[PDB]
Amino acid sequence: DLKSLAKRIYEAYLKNFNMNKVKARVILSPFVIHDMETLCMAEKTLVAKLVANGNKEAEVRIFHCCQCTSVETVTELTEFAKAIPGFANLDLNDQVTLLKYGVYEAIFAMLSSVMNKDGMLVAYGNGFITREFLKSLRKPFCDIMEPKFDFAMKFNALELDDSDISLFVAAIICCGDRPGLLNVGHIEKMQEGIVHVLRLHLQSNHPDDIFLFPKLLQKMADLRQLVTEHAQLVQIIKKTESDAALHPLLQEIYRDMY
Ligand SMILES: CC[C@@H](Cc1ccc(OC)c(CNC(=O)c2ccc3ccc4cccc5ccc2c3c45)c1)C(=O)O
Repeated sequence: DLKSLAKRIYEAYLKNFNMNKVKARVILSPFVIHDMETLCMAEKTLVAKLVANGNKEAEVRIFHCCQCTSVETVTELTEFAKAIPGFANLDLNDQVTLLKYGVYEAIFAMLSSVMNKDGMLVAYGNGFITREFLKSLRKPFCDIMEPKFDFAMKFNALELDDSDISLFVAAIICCGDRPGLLNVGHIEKMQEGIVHVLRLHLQSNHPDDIFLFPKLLQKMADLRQLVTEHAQLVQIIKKTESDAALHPLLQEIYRDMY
């Protein structure tokens, strides 16, 4: 029954997220964006509407694309959350709170799947932007990217697959210590259930690493810190860059988070 639960989560993940580790890897083994010329060419083909004006600064244009991917992932994560035992039975306000505080942690966790030490896939697997090009961007835009790569490199070293990641993301969403929850007790039990499944699955899927579970619990805490830091950086950008507008949805997610 618990082995069945793990599969249900895995199937929901495969059905709700446009990208997964297997697909990402097939592609990585795509138009390359390594400089301004290639960035511009990529934009004209992939996000034509965004460069038809005559346009925002390259850094802001990239920042907008990053935001748009987040908005899309929020929709994917919301639909995914339904296959998690008990989630749909939670109060509507609790579901919203869980999604609000968990989306960015899940985003950076899953972002690792399309990242390697040299760069990352973008625009639904149709592009590959170099890590070095992202580092080249002027401050503070170049500071948004690198920390995510740093986390990704160590996360990817854990060699998790989609069956593991699906449960990890589920566990991230099922967090009882999120601010403003109405029914903390039911959420903690829901959490305990998912974490229990995650533990048994890692034991079965990774007999070679007896520290995998504790390692992942730590990544959960690392993600929370990574997000707090990301939120601060986004705030700095929002105030000091008069041309970088924040998407309304993300603005709502960011509100009173940290
Ligand atoms: C504003 C940051 C964002 C979170 C965030 C932080 C980091 C990060 O990759 C390091 C991504 C995902 N970032 C991306 O997916 C991404 C990056 C850079 C791009 C550069 C050129 C692009 C041209 C055409 C299409 C796309 C689509 C996505 C895309 C690009 C482009 C998202 C948020 O806070 O919502």
